Amino acid sequence: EFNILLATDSYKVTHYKQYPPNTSKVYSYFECREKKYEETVFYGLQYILNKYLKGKVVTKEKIQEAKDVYKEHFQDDVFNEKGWNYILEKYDGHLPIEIKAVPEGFVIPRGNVLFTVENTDPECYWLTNWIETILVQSWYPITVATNSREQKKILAKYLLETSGNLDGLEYKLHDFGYRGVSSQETAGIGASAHLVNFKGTDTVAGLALIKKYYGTKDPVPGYSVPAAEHSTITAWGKDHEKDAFEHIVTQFSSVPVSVVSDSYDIYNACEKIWGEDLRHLIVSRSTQAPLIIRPDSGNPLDTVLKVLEILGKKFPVTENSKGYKLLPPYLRVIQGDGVDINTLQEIVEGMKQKMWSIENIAFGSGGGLLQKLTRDLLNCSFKCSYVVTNGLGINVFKDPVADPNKRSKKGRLSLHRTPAGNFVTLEEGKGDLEEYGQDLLHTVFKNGKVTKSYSFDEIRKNAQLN
Amino acid sequence: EFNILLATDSYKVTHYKQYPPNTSKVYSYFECREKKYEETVFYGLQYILNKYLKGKVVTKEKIQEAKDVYKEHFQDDVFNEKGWNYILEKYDGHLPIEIKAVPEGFVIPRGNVLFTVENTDPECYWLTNWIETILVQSWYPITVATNSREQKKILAKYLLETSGNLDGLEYKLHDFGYRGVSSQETAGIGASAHLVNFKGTDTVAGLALIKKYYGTKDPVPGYSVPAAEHSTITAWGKDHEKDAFEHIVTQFSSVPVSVVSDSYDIYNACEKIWGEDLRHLIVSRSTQAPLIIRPDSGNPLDTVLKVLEILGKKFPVTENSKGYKLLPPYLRVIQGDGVDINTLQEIVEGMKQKMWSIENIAFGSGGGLLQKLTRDLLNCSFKCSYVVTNGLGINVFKDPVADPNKRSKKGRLSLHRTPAGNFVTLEEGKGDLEEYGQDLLHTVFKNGKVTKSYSFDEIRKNAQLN
Ligand SMILES: O=P(O)(O)OC[C@H]1O[C@H](OP(=O)(O)OP(=O)(O)O)[C@H](O)[C@@H]1O
Ligand SMILES: O=P(O)(O)OC[C@H]1O[C@H](OP(=O)(O)OP(=O)(O)O)[C@H](O)[C@@H]1O
Repeated sequence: EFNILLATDSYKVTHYKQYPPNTSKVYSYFECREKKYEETVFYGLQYILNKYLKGKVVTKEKIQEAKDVYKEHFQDDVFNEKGWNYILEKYDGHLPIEIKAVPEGFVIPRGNVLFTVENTDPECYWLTNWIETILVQSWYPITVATNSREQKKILAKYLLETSGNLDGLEYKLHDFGYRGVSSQETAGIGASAHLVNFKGTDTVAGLALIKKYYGTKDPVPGYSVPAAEHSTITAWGKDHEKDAFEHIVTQFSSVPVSVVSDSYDIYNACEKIWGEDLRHLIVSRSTQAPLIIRPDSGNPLDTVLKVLEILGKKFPVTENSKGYKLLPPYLRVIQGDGVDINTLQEIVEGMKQKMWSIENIAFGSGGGLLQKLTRDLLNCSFKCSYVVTNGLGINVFKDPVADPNKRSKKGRLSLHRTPAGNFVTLEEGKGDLEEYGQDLLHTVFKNGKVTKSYSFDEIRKNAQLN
Repeated sequence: EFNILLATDSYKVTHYKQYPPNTSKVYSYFECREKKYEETVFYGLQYILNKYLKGKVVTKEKIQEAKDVYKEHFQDDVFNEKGWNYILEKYDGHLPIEIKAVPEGFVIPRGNVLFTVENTDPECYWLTNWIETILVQSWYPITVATNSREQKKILAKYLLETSGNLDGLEYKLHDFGYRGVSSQETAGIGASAHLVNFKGTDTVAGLALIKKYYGTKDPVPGYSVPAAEHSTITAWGKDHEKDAFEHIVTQFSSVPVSVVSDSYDIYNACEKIWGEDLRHLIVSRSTQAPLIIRPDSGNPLDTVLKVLEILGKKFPVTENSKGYKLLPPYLRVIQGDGVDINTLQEIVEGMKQKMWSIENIAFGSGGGLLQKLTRDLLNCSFKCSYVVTNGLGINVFKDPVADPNKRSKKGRLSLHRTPAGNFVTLEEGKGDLEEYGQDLLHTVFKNGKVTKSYSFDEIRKNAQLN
């Protein structure tokens, strides 16, 4: 069972002895500090609130467990047993904390407050930053959701330019990241963050998380199709790639099927096997059930172009109203190797220059989508901005001399729409002047209860492209 | 409840209809493919076997749950209900799988078999590659352990050169990665992997994982010390940094204490506050209770060197037996900002050139230690190498034309010691010839049971530096 007393950075166990005496309030905030990612999707907090923070999170046994561990960990009894016991006795183990957050799915420019944390009981001044560690981990679903949306922007731009519409955009970037992430829990979190923007996923874990923590009107938030891997092709033996190909497309004749084609020779597979030997099984396919040829090696741009070049000469290629080449509806290509935001841009641009419609191509991304991201990409940061000491509120901040970018905000914070319809974070409690509209930060957690939640449908709506 | 039927890549649900008819055996292996990072620490499989793979992992409820999810996920009844029911009825939900692996903590050159997977029942040919996704996630603890060890190699080289010994090496790289990782589960896995090489950690989750899945003779595998953060300094107010400093060091006067000193001006804090105003509280401290000054901004190397020069002028610096400058034992520095394998090397080399002993410095790493790593850093891959179809064993492999590095191994595999005492992976069942010694892989999993285990003490011993 999870223990919140053991879910913090070790040194935070010693911080209750470090704050100024007579401190009754610690007030902190999360932002993606200003530095290619000018706006961020806020997503993932509701998961953390429900799974880890809500209800009775302190028990008699959990306090003793923590006390025993930290005694050995520090070689000293520094642990605040008395502080945690107070929470157990007075609030039945419910956290006297208030969390206010911008609605999930909201797209917010960098350098704005996204959520705030404060203690609601003066005895628990130390608790605000105790939970920094668990809350800051929201950086990940935020960053995955943001990076995924930015890739959608690129896909949208090129799809619209090369085809004149956005049909099937929500299926142009497929999550292949399950094996390439660091854990089962990460897989589910990351997969769900991608599903804010897209509907194609192989990371099943993401579906259960959305169902449990967010909810959607549809039975499932994400979908997939039958697909081959190298084991299902190579198990037939090198001399029998054609038989493997034939068997798989015949098995999945009435649904879309993706078939990895680079086991031995991708260019041979497209020209000779797909383009000649088994052509008759491809041209007879439905528009609802295309063959999706999947290269999986070589230079991503060069390989996609060569594959399209080969297929264009073996199958009846048309030219759409924008003047771009289009494969027949029963045949498509998915690039699922070496795909990240940079190579995605590189491929669609190379395709456009060679006059190929983005209709022809879909993308798959694993590590690039769910793993090759850090807390530093969006400068995700949690800092104390306000304390009450001796009954007086003081605006607090860091401002390192050698890095002005690390300067933090002062005082009590609020988020507002500007008259031109942008966003502004007001500092030093200036939001109380009512010069702007309503504070966009809403109480989502208070004293052990989740007070406002959003469905996954609402989140998708909020995170739409312009 | 974790459901193994929902813990695979979506397309693997469709693979039982893709293998050649009358396939009785699927045999696959894991390696870190060849072409820094020339050898890998094998760590983390035991965790996966115990948490996810062992015992009764199939129930009737879990089969129905998966059936209903995949029905909506594929918009089709492609899920292998009968295959999974067979396992439940015949084996009481235990996986008919055998896994052979190198001992954990073992240091193996790239391009060698690390573990193999095969089905023990002909009916369950499809199960071998079903569990690929779960098992491939071992890339992460392997990569953390390996990258951590490579950093220890760098630290050892410079500590030995500047001081003449390796005292306290195991405390020179501290885990700060809790908030910087993608999930709670990743935090535990990654922290445990770092603890294979070092003993300092702030990521508490790592302790419980080790004690549950590996075990150590000591009460805890990892330790920490009291330390300040920006909130516990800045809360005092801009004009009261000295008061913050004084309070914290006097509260923790008998243990080591780390104090972040860059809230407003790092060079002012070192020269005027530590070096003048509070010098009397530093020079009185025990050798077992040093002040550890923590810069946290600016250029990592330039800041460390400037901090050291400042302290050198305010404090009684000595010269060690190797001719390098050494701060008094009550005074140390920790650089915990922007630390990864590359910048660690830069700092210790830069220190050496300015004649500063590595005794003076410790490092902390967060994202660089536990997050900024991917599956392709060590080329971690899981591939089928051998199948039995129509009673005949067939050597299986991929060899893509445009990437010869992606070529996989053929047939039944075994790991051996060479006459010169190195490692060799023999292919095509050639290990049966016994021209080398016995196969060095052990059966670690068979038919739902963990059959071989290693304590965390064994692993640490296996993974030590030469
Ligand atoms: O973007 P990524 O994180 O790489 O994930 C996508 C890739 O992962 C799989 O490769 P596989 O597991 O066979 O690894 P390998 O290609 O390195 O052998 C799959 O064949 C995709 O090409
Ligand atoms: O190696 P990393 O992943 O950066 O983690 C380590 C850093 O994290 C903490 O800063 P904080 O959480 O305040 O982040 P910030 O300095 O970017 O605000 C700490 O002060 C370290 O500098």
